[PDB]
Amino acid sequence: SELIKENMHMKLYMEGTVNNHHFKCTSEGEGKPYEGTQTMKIKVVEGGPLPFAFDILATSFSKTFINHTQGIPDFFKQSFPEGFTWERITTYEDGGVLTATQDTSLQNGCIIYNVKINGVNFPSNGSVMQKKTLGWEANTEMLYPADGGLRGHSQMALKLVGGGYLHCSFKTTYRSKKPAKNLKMPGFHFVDHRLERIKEADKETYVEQHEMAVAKYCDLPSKLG
Amino acid sequence: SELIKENMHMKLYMEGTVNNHHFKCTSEGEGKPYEGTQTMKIKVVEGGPLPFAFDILATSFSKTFINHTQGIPDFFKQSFPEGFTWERITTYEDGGVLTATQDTSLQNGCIIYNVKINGVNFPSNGSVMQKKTLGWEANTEMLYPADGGLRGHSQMALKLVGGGYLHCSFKTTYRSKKPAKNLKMPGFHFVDHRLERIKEADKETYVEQHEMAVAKYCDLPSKLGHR
Amino acid sequence: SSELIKENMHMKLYMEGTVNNHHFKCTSEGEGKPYEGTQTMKIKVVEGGPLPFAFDILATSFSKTFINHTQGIPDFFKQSFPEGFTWERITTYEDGGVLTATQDTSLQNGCIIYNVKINGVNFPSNGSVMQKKTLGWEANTEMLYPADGGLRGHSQMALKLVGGGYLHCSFKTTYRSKKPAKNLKMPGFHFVDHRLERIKEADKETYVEQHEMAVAKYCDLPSKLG
Amino acid sequence: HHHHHHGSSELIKENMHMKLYMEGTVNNHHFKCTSEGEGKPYEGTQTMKIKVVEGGPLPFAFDILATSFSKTFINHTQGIPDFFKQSFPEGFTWERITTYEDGGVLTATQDTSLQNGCIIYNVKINGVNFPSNGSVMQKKTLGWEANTEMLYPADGGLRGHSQMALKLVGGGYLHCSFKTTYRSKKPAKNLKMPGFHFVDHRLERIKEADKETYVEQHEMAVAKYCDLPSKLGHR
Repeated sequence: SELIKENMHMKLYMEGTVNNHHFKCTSEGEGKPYEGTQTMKIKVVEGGPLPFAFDILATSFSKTFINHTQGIPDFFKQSFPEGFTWERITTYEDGGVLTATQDTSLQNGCIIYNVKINGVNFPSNGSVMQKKTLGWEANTEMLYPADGGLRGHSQMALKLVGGGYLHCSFKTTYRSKKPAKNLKMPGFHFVDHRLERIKEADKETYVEQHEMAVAKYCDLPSKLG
Repeated sequence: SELIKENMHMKLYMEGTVNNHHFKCTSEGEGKPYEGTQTMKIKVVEGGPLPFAFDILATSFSKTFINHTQGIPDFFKQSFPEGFTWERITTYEDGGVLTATQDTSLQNGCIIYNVKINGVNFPSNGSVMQKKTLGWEANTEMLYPADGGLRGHSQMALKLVGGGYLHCSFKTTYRSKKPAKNLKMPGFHFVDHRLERIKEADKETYVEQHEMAVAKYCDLPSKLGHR
Repeated sequence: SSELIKENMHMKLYMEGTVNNHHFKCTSEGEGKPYEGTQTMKIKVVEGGPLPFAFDILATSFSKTFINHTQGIPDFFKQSFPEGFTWERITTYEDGGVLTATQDTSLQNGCIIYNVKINGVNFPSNGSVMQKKTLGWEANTEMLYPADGGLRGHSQMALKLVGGGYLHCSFKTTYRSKKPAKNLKMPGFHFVDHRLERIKEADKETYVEQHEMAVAKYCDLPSKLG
Repeated sequence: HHHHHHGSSELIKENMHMKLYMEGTVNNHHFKCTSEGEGKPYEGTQTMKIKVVEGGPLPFAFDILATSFSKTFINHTQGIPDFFKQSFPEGFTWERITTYEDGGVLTATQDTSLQNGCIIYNVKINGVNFPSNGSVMQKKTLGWEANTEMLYPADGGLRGHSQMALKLVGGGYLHCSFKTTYRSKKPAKNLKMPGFHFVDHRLERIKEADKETYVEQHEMAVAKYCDLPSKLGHR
């Protein structure tokens, strides 16, 4: 994947609505695609300060930055120069849902993200609308081919002020802009993620996030096969 | 609201994405707000023809047109001149999800809708993407106050070619732009809907829809004297 | 059309189950008017009482023969006798609890007989159900059509809470006849309006009387199409 | 510091046997199963030999019952407290609902006890709405992939969240997820609760006979924290 260098920059545009609060964000980032690490610096540029926890947006800000181990084919790095899209719905156990659609392209050496967010039904006294959340635990995504692309299933735990967790889960479809004939698809595998907030300011209108992500098989040996 | 006359027109703009496919629609319509009937004439103006059944968009194109029976307060008509919003997620039994957020306003005597659609994960070879659908049956929405607005719960049956159905359900929150103290909130009630397609052309890039909607209580007697 | 189902019928029920990991058994006796769609059941918790959860979560598990089928809608349940029928259902509450139930309905010496198994899980420890903050169900409208070799129902119900709020639940049911499909006239798409009410209680909900009225009908609104 | 290996759960030996009784219904098909097994509780490995003793042959894929047949056999690494092994002699329960993407649901409740040195399981199954033409009722499934369960305290016990992939005849997968609550019969004051952590599982069918009325299953299960470093110093 020669177009994806050891170090890459990214730029992002996001617009969305959560319940009926409209906003726009931009971000600039850098990372090491083959090491599976990256940092994004994010600005809320319209609609700030947001009345909901920024944590619900965190997964919507970068699939080229996954260290693919154990010979697992890399759906995302193979997709350049054409790029790829993703689409996702996250459901929170207390009723809120966050839907996101995303385009990833490569333009003059910079990876470009365009994201649309539609979140609905977040409960008025829930931790998200009360801004009583404290970031995500690590998680393991489970992936396999489906629907002409790559399906992901994830489950994440959101830390709460006062202790304990709010659960969510999401279903993602990643779609390449290359035709299947020109891709080596992975089989069933996992991606371990640790998505962290490293800095913030001004009531979450400035946020820095770091992610480490590694594609791998399960640690445990198989009796069969 | 006296601002809502016995006959009203509406205009709509919509933009969205379904499974990576971007599109825009506009529409014009007319209806009888107190009688609960309306017709909208819809154009796909960008991104057409759509690669999915237009039926999944039908509920996203009008809450001021509900006949409120039995004295049930009308959350929507009371909200003018300020207007109201709605937000919704529809989940289909085969994996698709259709999220929508909407703004309703009143401008120069015309009701104005602005809608954003985000649909994801519709199965690639399923009924929606293969255009095997034939419109909706009637349904009964269940409503009550929640979350600082009015909560709706709906379950609908989409007719399929060959005679079956595809199930979906949705959860809606309707929010007024008037403060709660200036509204008479309804209690628990139902709205019966019949949302029908009455014309189409050009691979569903022109569609006409009619809806009738009537708010009511359950008319079965109650041993406990409840509505 | 269904000679075995008389204007007045009696019922007897046995139920065993677990909610979270609390085991219990119930019995009940009832009577109703199958063609008028009304019935009353008098229910006893006979093992495992008092229950640590609101009895409201069990209400829908205690009677499909008692629905007034209007407008010519075929009656899947009354037609199923003498062989009888079964139902299976999962109810999901918005705060995480789930209540699964499977039921057998038979007719024995002129009495309708119910055998029910309940498995409820993950009800939140400090939630409305375990803290007994519930006040019975609102009315509701079930939506039905054939599927999976039987009759599919979809329901959504609102549980009243102390203080005036609601807890939502929904459920999916499959009703299955013990008659072969060839010997049944299947209904098409239709609704059943229900009003399920508690009329008496004693002894920390270890004695409960419930009444239900149920009516099968089409939507009242006219169609432009068809 | 305890003086002896495994001093924090002495009734659980390095080798243990188990016996199980199960009864249930799927759609409205009633059945009963029994099983006997053995495993190495601290190593996280075990094998169960299962018989369908009433209601066989089953008209649905046995794969949907696989997770209902053993929490004492998890290798807890990295010092993670072992909720299950700590719970003896009193034992523990679990309760779970599994939702399949094509509409079927499999609910299960379970009691675990220790009787004369043998671990005893009593399980109740209630499965509903499995679609008539789905892979489960058509018996077109081919066992589970590995998975990673996510766990943390909640509801006075230990919450688990799981997502699994069921291999299908012809290729591809059917998705399910489940939510579990594990509950100790010891009071909270006598337990050292773990924090947030993961359990990797690989649940495999190693033998079957007579239209799935005899099945042998092996499982390996290992509790761990996420491997990856944390910029914030978290586990």
